[PDB]
Parts: sequence; structure tokens; C-alpha cells
Amino acid sequence: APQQINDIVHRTITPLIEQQKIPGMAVAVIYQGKPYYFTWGYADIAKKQPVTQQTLFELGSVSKTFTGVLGGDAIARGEIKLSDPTTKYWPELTAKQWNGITLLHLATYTAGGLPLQVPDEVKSSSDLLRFYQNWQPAWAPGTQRLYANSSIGLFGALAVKPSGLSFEQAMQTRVFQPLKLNHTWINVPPAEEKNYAWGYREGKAVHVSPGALDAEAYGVKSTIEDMARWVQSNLKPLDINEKTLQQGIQLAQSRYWQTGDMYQGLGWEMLDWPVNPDSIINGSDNKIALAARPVKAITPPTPAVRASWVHKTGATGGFGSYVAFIPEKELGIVMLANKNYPNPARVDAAWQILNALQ
Ligand SMILES: Cc1onc(-c2ccccc2Cl)c1C(=O)NCC(=O)O
Repeated sequence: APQQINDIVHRTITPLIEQQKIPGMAVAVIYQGKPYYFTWGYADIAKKQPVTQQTLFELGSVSKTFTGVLGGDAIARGEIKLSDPTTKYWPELTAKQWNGITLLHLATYTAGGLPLQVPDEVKSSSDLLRFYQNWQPAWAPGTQRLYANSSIGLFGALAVKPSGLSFEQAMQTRVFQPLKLNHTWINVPPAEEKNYAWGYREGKAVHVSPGALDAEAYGVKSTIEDMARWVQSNLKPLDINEKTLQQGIQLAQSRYWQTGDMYQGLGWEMLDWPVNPDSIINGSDNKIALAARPVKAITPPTPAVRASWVHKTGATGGFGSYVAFIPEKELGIVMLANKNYPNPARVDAAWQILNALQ
């Protein structure tokens, strides 16, 4: 790598790893469109396996960016519309609270207080219908944002229904394959298990557990190389040959709602660039187990703004991920770690690196 990138990345990430006691980490910087990779530590402490450019990490909620783009692609194909009622795609959802809840609301956490998690007790499909039928919104649709796997997860499941493909099949054929993300998985195949890092939670090796709507909300695993390619694709969607996918990427970066200085896309979240670092650093803090915020509708949504800090944090029990990029500057970063360490430390490190390179 150019010495500037080497120095900025190492001076930022080495202390982060020490302070957060991260077992293993991979970073990619995209600078003027090209990727530069860095790795530290261990994918598997007990077996002494190092992190490499081929190591798979759990992306956790960064998976929502893939869901948002897959949904965008389904819109571009004419299979769904975000203005469609949820009940168009799930007629069995007859309970009256669903009146007025659209796919847009599901995709952007604005349905009226769908919960962060689908309950663990929900295992069967009939359990899932029961859960959504019985859910009582706290708020009218389109008035408050409450980040929720049960919301965007349902969006992803419904978005692929008209295609007749499973969510995984749709993701593979419509997103992963065209973008050449050949080491990106919803279910890690046996052939790739040697590369699947362990996550570490309180010193114990852990992988994400199966759950309802997992694939749709938090279920992608990927390498640092594929994630750099994902950032490149989202930085420059016009280079993508597949028309509906190019369009879907753009739709996912549209600004649908505003809360504070943040704009909600499909999976992606955005701020105007230049950003107040304190605003993204502090704003990334989970606070917080539940953070209900009034939203303002952006009517109609603003098409993808190039002068944006576009980002997403992700976690599973054992992993912590972060992706951020600035389309106007052809600049981006991916940070994958096998410990779920605090979001503000992720965002602070990413901002230090990108600000130094911008
Ligand atoms: C934030 C956030 O958004 N989704 C998850 C999540 C991921 C996998 C399983 C369950 C959840 Cl809620 C999560 C988070 O904080 N995950 C950490 C964890 O699962 O321990």
C-alpha cells in the first residue's frame, strides 16, 4: 500500500485492537476506487488460525444493506413497490393494525414499533404469522423510527415473494453472483468452513444462532475482499452492468426519513458530508437497547446524494462490523472483527482514517 494509507490505517487500528482486546480484525480501505487490505490477529484462537483476506466474518446488521439492495432490485424489476400495503404480499395478515403499513415502513423501521427482535419462541411459519397478527403498534405508521430486525426482516421476506425464489436464492442470483461476491454466504458451505472465524463473547467462541428472519436481518457472512467489492459497488453503481441491480443500489441510498442529522435508506443510513464526526460517532452508540425517535418524511425521497457519509454498523454476539463510504470522494472503509466492541470506537476509527485520506 501507499505509505500514507499504511500509516493512517496502522496508527488507528493497532491501538483500537489493544484497547478493545479484539482477537482478529480485517480492514479494507477503498482509495480512489482501489482496495487496500490489512489483517491482524486470529480467526480461531484455539487452533491458531490467523485472519486472512479469505477469512469469513459474521456481518450482523450490515446484512441489512444486502437486504435493502435486494429489495431495491425487486422494485427496479417491477416485482414490488414500496408504496404497496404489506397485506398485498401477505394476505393472511388480516389484523386491522396492518391497514396503512406499507413495504416502505417495514424497510425503514417506521411501521409503528415493531420490536428489535423476533421472539426466540417464534420458530415455525405459523408462529411468525401469529406474531405479526398479534403485534400492537405503539404509533401510527410513518411517525417514529425504531430500529428492528422484525421490520426489515419481514420486508426482505416479502420482497422476494413475487419472484418465487427463496430469500437466499434471490440474494445469490440477483446480488452476490452479479457482483462477483463469491465468498459471501447466508449459509456457510462445508467447503468454506476452514475460513469461518469464530466470534468471541466473554472469551467464548461463538457463532450466530438460527432464528426467524435471520437471513434477512443479520445472516450474511463475508470476507474482507468481498466486502471491499460491496463497497466499490455501492460507491459506483453505474459501473454495474445489471440494470435492475444498478437501480436497486441507488434506491437503497435514497433518503426516505430524517431523524436529527441522519437519513434512513434501505439498510444504509446516511448523513450529509462533511459530517460532524461527533454526530456520527455518538449517533452510532446503540443508545441503548431501544431508541424510539420521531421521523420526518422526505416527500418524495431524495435520490442518492453523492456528498454523503453512507454507513452501517453490524453486530452478532461474537462479531462487530462497520462499513462507511463517501461517494463524492470515491473513498470507503470496511472493518470486520470477531468481537462485538462498542460502535463509537468503530465510527471514531473509521472517521480518523477516512478524514486523513480525504
Ligand atoms: C444491533 C443489532 O441488530 N441486530 C442484532 C442482532 C444480531 C444477531 C442476533 C440478534 C440480534 Cl438482536 C443486533 C445486536 O446487538 N446483536 C448482538 C447479539 O446478538 O448479541
